[PDB]
Amino acid sequence: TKYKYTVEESERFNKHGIDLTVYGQVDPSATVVRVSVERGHFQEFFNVRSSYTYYVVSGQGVFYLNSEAVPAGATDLITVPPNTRIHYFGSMEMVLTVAPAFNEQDERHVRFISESESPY
Repeated sequence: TKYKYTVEESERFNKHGIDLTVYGQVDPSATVVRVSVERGHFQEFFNVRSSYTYYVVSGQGVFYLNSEAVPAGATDLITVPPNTRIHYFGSMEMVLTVAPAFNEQDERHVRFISESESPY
């Protein structure tokens, strides 16, 4: 059994202004990924099946959850139910849990967000 996954062996890419680290573990109950963000996630989306739970390792930002501003800082936990519109601005390092496991078929695009809208 493979228990340990490393950053060296992960898939690392930029998506809508964030840097994602996808470790490549397979577990139907949850997908855990790393997110690094310099200014924002410049796209609003929702997921019809999975909750999105962000742990803020470091930094400061603001989530927009169904257009409601939710400030976030280091050590905060942001828990987003399924079918909730999400975007965010900030300079932050985060651990993101998607539960149950992320499936691209469950994701929906709402709108792009102008890069000038981030105060970071």
